Amino acid sequence: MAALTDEQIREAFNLFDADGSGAIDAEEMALAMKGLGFGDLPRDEVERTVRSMNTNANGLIEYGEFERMVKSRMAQKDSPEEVLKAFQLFDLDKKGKISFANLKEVAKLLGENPGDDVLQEMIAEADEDGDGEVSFEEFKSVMMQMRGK
Repeated sequence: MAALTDEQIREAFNLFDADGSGAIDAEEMALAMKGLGFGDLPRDEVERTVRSMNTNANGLIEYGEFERMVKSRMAQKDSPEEVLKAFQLFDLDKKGKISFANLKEVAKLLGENPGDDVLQEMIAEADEDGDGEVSFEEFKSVMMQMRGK
């Protein structure tokens, strides 16, 4: 019915819009994040997010493209338990050795159209585990570490 992600994006857009302005700039986004003291991302994440959402650098951000983008990147990510069970079923064991190609095919087969940046970045991170290998164990571990810390 409803996923946590939905509530997250909903509250976010609600706060940003709360300003009562026709549009929200980067300065406002940073100020809000700081005030809440939660969800503090790096500068690179801010510039990247703005670039993706705002295709045309005109010093303004659209609400439609903003929510649309956020939902796109969020669509790729899923709950911790959901992903856990999914992997367990896909593989009873934990070899952590799977060709990136196979993973891509499976993703596209699911009907998901994530951002290219998420694909290259994902493989890059998982690749750190070894040399040309994709270990889901690494990703999962990272997610858990973040949730806790």
